[PDB]
Amino acid sequence: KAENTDANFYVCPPPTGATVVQFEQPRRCPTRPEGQNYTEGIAVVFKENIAPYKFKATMYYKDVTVSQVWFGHRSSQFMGIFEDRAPVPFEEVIDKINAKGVCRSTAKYVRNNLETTAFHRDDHETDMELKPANAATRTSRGWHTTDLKYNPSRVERYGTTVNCIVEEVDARSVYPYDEFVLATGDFVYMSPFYGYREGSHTEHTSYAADRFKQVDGFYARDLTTKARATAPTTRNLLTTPKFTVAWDWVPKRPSVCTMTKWQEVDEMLRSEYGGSFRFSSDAISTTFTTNLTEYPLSRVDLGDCIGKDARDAMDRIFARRYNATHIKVGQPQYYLANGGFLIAYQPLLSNTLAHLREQSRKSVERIKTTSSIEFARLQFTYNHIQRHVNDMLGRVAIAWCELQNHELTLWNEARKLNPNAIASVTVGRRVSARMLGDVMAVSTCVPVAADNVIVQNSMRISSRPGACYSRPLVSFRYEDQGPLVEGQLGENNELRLTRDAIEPCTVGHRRYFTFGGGYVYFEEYAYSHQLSRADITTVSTFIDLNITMLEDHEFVPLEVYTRHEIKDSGLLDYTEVQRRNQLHDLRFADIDTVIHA
Amino acid sequence: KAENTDANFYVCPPPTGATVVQFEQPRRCPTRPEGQNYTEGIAVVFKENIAPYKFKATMYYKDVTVSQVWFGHRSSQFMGIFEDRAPVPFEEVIDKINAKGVCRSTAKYVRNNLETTAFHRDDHETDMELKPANAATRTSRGWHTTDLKYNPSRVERYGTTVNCIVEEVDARSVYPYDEFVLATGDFVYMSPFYGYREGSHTEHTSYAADRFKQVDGFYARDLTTKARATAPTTRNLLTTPKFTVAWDWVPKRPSVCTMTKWQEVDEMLRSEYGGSFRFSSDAISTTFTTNLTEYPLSRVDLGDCIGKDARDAMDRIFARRYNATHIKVGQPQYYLANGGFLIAYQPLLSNTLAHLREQSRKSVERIKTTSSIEFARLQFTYNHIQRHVNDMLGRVAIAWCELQNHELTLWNEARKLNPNAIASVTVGRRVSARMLGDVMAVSTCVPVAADNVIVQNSMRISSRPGACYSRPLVSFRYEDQGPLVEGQLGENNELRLTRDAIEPCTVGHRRYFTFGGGYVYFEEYAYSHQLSRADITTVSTFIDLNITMLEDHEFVPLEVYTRHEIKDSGLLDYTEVQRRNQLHDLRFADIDTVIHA
Amino acid sequence: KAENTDANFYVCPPPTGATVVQFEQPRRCPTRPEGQNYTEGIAVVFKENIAPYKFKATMYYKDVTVSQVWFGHRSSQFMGIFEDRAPVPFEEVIDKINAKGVCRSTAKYVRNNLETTAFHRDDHETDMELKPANAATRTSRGWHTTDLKYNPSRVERYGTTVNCIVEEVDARSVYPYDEFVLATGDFVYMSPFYGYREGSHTEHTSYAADRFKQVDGFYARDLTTKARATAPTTRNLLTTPKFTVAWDWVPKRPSVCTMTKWQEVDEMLRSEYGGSFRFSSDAISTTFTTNLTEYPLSRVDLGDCIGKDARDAMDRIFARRYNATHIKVGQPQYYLANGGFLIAYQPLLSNTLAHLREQSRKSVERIKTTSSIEFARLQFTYNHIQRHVNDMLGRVAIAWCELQNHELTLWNEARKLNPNAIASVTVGRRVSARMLGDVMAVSTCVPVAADNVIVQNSMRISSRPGACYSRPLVSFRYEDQGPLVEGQLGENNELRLTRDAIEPCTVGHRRYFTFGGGYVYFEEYAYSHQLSRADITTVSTFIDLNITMLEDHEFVPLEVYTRHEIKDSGLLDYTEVQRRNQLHDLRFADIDTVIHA
Ligand SMILES: *[C@@H]1O[C@H](CO)[C@@H](O[C@@H]2O[C@H](CO)[C@@H](O)[C@H](O)[C@H]2NC(C)=O)[C@H](O)[C@H]1NC(C)=O
Ligand SMILES: *[C@@H]1O[C@H](CO)[C@@H](O[C@@H]2O[C@H](CO)[C@@H](O)[C@H](O)[C@H]2NC(C)=O)[C@H](O)[C@H]1NC(C)=O
Ligand SMILES: *[C@@H]1O[C@H](CO)[C@@H](O[C@@H]2O[C@H](CO)[C@@H](O)[C@H](O)[C@H]2NC(C)=O)[C@H](O)[C@H]1NC(C)=O
Ligand SMILES: *[C@@H]1O[C@H](CO)[C@@H](O)[C@H](O)[C@H]1NC(C)=O
Ligand SMILES: *[C@@H]1O[C@H](CO)[C@@H](O)[C@H](O)[C@H]1NC(C)=O
Ligand SMILES: *[C@@H]1O[C@H](CO)[C@@H](O)[C@H](O)[C@H]1NC(C)=O
Ligand SMILES: *[C@@H]1O[C@H](CO)[C@@H](O)[C@H](O)[C@H]1NC(C)=O
Ligand SMILES: *[C@@H]1O[C@H](CO)[C@@H](O)[C@H](O)[C@H]1NC(C)=O
Ligand SMILES: *[C@@H]1O[C@H](CO)[C@@H](O)[C@H](O)[C@H]1NC(C)=O
Repeated sequence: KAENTDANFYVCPPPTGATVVQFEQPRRCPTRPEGQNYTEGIAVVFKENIAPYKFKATMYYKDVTVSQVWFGHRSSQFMGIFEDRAPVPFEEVIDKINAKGVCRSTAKYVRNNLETTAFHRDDHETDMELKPANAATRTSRGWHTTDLKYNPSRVERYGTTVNCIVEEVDARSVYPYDEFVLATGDFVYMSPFYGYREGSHTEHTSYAADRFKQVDGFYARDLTTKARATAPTTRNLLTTPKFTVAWDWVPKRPSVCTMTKWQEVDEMLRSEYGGSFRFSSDAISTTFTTNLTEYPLSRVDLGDCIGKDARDAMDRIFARRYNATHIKVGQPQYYLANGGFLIAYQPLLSNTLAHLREQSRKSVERIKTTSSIEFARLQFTYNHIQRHVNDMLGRVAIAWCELQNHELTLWNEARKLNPNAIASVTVGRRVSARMLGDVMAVSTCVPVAADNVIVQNSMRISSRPGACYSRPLVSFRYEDQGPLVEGQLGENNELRLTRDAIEPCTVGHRRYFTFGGGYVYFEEYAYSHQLSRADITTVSTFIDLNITMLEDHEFVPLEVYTRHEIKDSGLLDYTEVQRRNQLHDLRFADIDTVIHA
Repeated sequence: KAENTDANFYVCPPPTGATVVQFEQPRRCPTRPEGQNYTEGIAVVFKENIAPYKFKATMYYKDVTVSQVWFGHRSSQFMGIFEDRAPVPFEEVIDKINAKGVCRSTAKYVRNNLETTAFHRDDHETDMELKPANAATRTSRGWHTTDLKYNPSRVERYGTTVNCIVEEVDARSVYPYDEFVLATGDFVYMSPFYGYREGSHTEHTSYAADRFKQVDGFYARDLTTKARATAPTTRNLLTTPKFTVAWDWVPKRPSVCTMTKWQEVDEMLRSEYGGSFRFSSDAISTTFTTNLTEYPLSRVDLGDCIGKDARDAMDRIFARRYNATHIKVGQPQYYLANGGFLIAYQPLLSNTLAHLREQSRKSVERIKTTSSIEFARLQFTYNHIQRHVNDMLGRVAIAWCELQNHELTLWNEARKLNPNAIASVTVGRRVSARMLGDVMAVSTCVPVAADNVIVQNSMRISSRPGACYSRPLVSFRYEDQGPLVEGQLGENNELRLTRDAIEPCTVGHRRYFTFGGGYVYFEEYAYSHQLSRADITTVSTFIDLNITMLEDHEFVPLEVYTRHEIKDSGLLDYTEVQRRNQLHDLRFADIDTVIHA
Repeated sequence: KAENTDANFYVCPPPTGATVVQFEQPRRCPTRPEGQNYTEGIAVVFKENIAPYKFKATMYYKDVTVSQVWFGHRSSQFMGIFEDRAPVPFEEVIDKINAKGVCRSTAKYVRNNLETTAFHRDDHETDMELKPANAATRTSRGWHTTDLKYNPSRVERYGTTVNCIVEEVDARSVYPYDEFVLATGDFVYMSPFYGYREGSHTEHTSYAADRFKQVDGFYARDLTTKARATAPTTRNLLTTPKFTVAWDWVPKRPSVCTMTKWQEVDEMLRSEYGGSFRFSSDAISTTFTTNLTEYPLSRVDLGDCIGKDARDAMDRIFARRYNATHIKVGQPQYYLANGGFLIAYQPLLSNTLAHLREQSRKSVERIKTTSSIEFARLQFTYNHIQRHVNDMLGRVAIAWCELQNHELTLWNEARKLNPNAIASVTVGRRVSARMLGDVMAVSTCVPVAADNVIVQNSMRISSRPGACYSRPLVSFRYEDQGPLVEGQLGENNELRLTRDAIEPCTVGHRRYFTFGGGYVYFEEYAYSHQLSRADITTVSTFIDLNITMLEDHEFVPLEVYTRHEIKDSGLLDYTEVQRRNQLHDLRFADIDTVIHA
């Protein structure tokens, strides 16, 4: 009896003609995409120039100090100090300071609608040469005359001081550059590019024309060294109510640029995909997307440095590598990418492939740029990855498809041998199978309880000596009480009624046979025992393939410096001060009490 | 003799019963995961409102200027100018400026604990109408009375000036909004929401109640246009020691919000995975993670705009697309993600699938947000990729497993034909193989030196004319001097002793046979020569599969603007100034010398 | 006739000896890389300390106020208020304020080169105790004496006020820490670490030595609480022209550090690849690249906290997990990664694997750090992904290669059965194939028009009763008028001339046969009809594999806060103010008009 019973039994007769089936034809294997045409080239990326136009100048003024003093016995107290900074008149700058490096001990200027005049020491005007300032770590240059305050003499009236001061400083002007400031925190409400030449008079000024002046062929005389006329300039000279500042007038457009060069890309591969271009600098790990057309520097505001810098850089680069390997291809091309980034691009071709497409590339505004260039480095990554995995996986499907094609060539010859099995496998269920011409006549098989099956001890034929069986005989019943059938066993638990599986008696006749969960054994055509597959050392026909799915992962908010670490980086907080300062009175004083008597 | 000897030889007899082996059964192929259920919906993302509460007001004050002058022959010098900014009294604002647009030529205010009174021109009080300020590019509005300083008349006392000034400015208050400032850099130590209505008196104030006032049904009269009563307001009026500022009192909570709307997401797919939710806006390329529960706006501080804005936006969006395709699903849902981001989410369902889960979603504090939203766009990416590669690779393993299943169906029939080979392959080593029942009796093969093997010139049988051999005869010896065996050759360098491979003599009898590194040839059962595989044009049975592993790549530190490019973007550096300014004295003066006589 | 004609026909004779071919040998399957050796360890990452050295001090000064008043009938006006802040002399700080908490009602100090003396109320010196300031929300502590300004008495001279003020404030010094400032916005041009001990005199000072002092064993007496001598200190005392500030002198190097601890990494796997190291904190999702050598803290400037903090942190961590599982491995190791990031790393080994490599790890400068740590989190990601996909795909190629190896074992036995087909498949074109020894004699097949082919109704043999054909007879012609050949049909549209495919007549003889686009049917060896494959329910032999390529995706510029949202976050804009302020005069005054008479 079927000891090992963790299986099902089947009985498969010759499958009646109907039904008949056919194998699926070879499938059309997919094709590798032609790929993606990339254009090798050099690129330069500009950015919204948030940097203020920087230049240098010179301040000329005098620190006037009028002091009143009250004299008492064995003591003295300041009664009211009046400090002011007054301009050094135009002529006093040209004829006095520049030429000789001197300055009047007197100050004459308009203040509060009147011609006030101050005399140092309250003594007749004496011209006094200038001397370098004192200890000044990390400070631009500066000179002056007076070094001591003047106070009234002993008694029981007033004293005026006049220190002609001149300082070299750093000036900072920002778009639209209609005005600028200094390192002293002093505003100057005139465009640094104001003047007369170049129609500079068009530029902005808040002052009367008589205040401003513009000296031509001006030879500055560097004090201290006393050196002079190193270079002639068109010295602009404005006279503020509090001082007189001057600087070398320079052209606007050439000196400024609303954009700043950010990156020099040696190889910026350019490709089209979806009505846009693709610039991927693998060197920097970045990818930009731009419309198909270019961008005229004409619509740009004061972006003169742009074209200038682009050319210089590119030509510079083309001379390091490409000058031998490749060759230029048309005039510079400019495209604008998302995030407000301007891309200067010059295509390249190696002699190996020795254009018209490059042609036909063609108020005022200004460009804004995103402080974050991550969306691009992201795109870059994704694409380079996606593109890869796709281009790769595709190759698989093809080979696979092709494999299944060749495999069929095998299934064809195979079905000839064991249709009953081959077909059963191709139908995913035990079925009777036989070849009816080129197609296959088939009819399902029938399940049989293993508990109802038992084998005969004899593989021999009492009625036919000399000859024996090739397969031991068996008996079974579908139902729990069903009739008993004299059918012989076939491969893989099939119950072949027709007992025509025979073979002449053989010497040294060992043989194992599939029998339920395990096998059955027979020595010399005589039964032996049943066993489990475990006993028989199993060998595999499969090519192993160990795979592991990519695990998850958490990306936590991570920052190098929180904005608060920045609001603190500022050594001085203008808000902290003014708050505490304008709160000073409230803390240490009462502003509501009135007194009288 | 075996000329081509870059190979090994084997002799395979009928493998003795022991040992016997079995093929590995079909393996259980993995199953596709049910997938990931995504919930379609609309979302809105708020952020820590770092923006200061912005509002407008009006300043009212007078620029008082007392000047002392010393008169000399042919000259005159200011002896001490005293400038001050004094408030314009309450009544003077309501009865004078508002109604008629005028202002007194006199200033009466408390300063340093006393009732000082200033008269413009030192002349009896005259009411003077106000006039718009002068040229003012990029400046809010402003008016005034006086336009010239008043100085003492010729001699050899003092002159007071009074310019009633009023300016429209921009006020800025920040959390907790207990106070605010102006564009003039003037602090006002009172909560902008202070007053009486709405229990505003609860709000913060550093001033006595008599200073502050709150006019009801106030009809402002726009100067210049002289238009008036366009709209009535509850004008708040505070009087600082230096001026009198006023503004329309407004409610707090409605006007402010500690959070600001950042992004309107049309489709924010929501899914659960690992006790958290998944909101992936594929449009923006971002993914947020939130706890399973919601977040009550109750724990929020003054976050009233939140719910308001969320509703407006969502309903707005639902009317563009979803209003036809989908339908709302319950009240708005709010979840908090990592990085301090608040997510407003409203689920959606198309009629095709026409909830309780949405239910059961349920001092004071404030939310902080990370300035970097990259950890999210990272997560988003990773997942969308990982999830893909996994979902894909899985499909492979399955198909593969299935392939190996079907493949077995072939290996079964195949072993019947060339067990000696099929098995040798399944054992990874040359072995003798024969079918013992359903299993396979096997016994390893034996290596034989090729240098010891030589073939016989004759494939014919001198003793048996008419008939010949199907395989030429050979001889060999295992050892270097071992006995010589009369065995015939079998397929693939097997040495079948039993010389029973025969065939009747055939006409036009060409035949090639595997012979060491190459082959051996025989014409008409008579030897010819040996050759190498090279000669025979080889054909492949393999389906090619060209693969390439993803190359490495370097991600270099890349920034659009270094923090230093920012510390410079600021036109004015409060630190640069105050340093140079407070260093001014050290550079151009001595503070250690004392004088007397 | 061939009704279904969407196919081609072929005639295949026994392929003449030439030409002959051979199958491709098994290919050498690739090997799994040994992998990547990772070193488990703990790490700590420092960063460019952009934070200013923070410490506390105390200001001591007096608010002197000299006021002149003009008296008139029924009125009075300030004629000129002179406000000044003067220092509280050294002795007055030690003997008066510290001990008793009092201060002189008089101020004696040098101003404008003279010994001015101020008396509160202009009355003989009286010592006045100090009292806490008034209402002060979010302000450090502060005390004072006077609380009211002093003004001249009724008439028709001057009044001086003296408010001894002392404030606790927050001091801020930045590299090189040669000077510092206060919360009052007051600069102090002396290195906070100046003094005498520790050779502090080396530090920077802009003042004469007599101004600065350094009290030893100083016991501060906390006012209000009047508590004293809680702790003795080396009180530094500098006396600026405007005040006298003091603070506890402390060592420099220990108190400061040009680097700040950023992240404590529990597990920072370290590995080598391409002459550099690999530190991947999977916890944070980050990867750093450093040279093979270390970095001496010797080249570091004032980076003392570094080693200190590194040790504390690490040892701390090693006591939470590793103390039991792993064991320390040598002294701390420091490497510098790109982006200016310093990595403190301590390797680890579990007892399971229980070093020399760790050894041999070995003016002044300072480190700069990138504000963006994304290039790293990028690298991290890419690698972890790339490495995965590679390590995975590889496994495929191998298994695949191996599969094709085993597959051959099948192709060998298969070709024996249907060479004509097997070979045709291996040649990618219909060819005649037969086994010539071990190789295969082959010769291409010939295409034949289907329109020229017709089958015979009889599968029977009139001349040979009892026996019949196994394959119906056919006729055809290559050319459009070519000769008619008596060849029988073979499998797959082959035209086997030799009509030797026979079989005895059979009962119930159904049979289908491939016939052009469809099939042909015969009942009892008598023709029936033709049909299309559609009729016959097709069954597949292929293992399906549904794949999908990863779709594209757009990464749009996305920012949490634009830099402009930051330029606004600042409650006060020093530029806005000074612009409007220094523009005040232009708006409400004329600076070009002169008057006289
Ligand atoms: C780059 O890819 C394009 C896109 O396919 C290729 O253009 C194809 O070229 C082949 C012939 O070489 C043909 O299919 C057509 O001429 C093109 N088809 C398409 C779809 O465009 C191109 O050949 C590739 N490489 C280069 C250098 O041109
Ligand atoms: C979404 O995925 C879940 C997770 O499997 C699915 O829920 C399963 O549904 C199937 C029957 O359709 C069964 O396995 C169980 O009902 C669920 N199993 C698990 C593991 O949850 C769900 O069907 C999927 N789709 C939808 C729209 O529900
Ligand atoms: C980590 O990977 C390296 C690199 O291969 C391994 O070193 C190899 O070890 C095997 C023997 O185990 C041999 O190929 C050589 O000794 C090494 N080859 C190379 C290329 O280096 C190492 O074994 C791996 N793991 C450990 C823990 O050592
Ligand atoms: C590019 O052109 C398209 C129209 O083709 C326009 O919609 C889009 O705004 C342009 N992009 C930029 C960056 O200006
Ligand atoms: C082209 O390349 C070479 C590389 O050595 C470079 O030195 C040179 O400047 C370039 N061309 C010439 C001849 O200048
Ligand atoms: C979410 O809830 C968990 C507990 O379930 C808590 O540990 C965690 O802090 C919460 N996250 C946020 C963002 O508050
Ligand atoms: C629904 O969608 C349509 C789209 O045309 C939109 O115009 C409409 O406002 C929505 N519903 C209605 C009827 O308002
Ligand atoms: C690391 O060392 C290499 C030379 O081996 C040098 O070129 C490079 O500048 C160094 N990197 C850093 C971060 O200093
Ligand atoms: C080692 O690990 C344990 C974990 O419980 C920790 O508590 C302990 O501090 C460590 N070692 C010891 C004994 O302190």
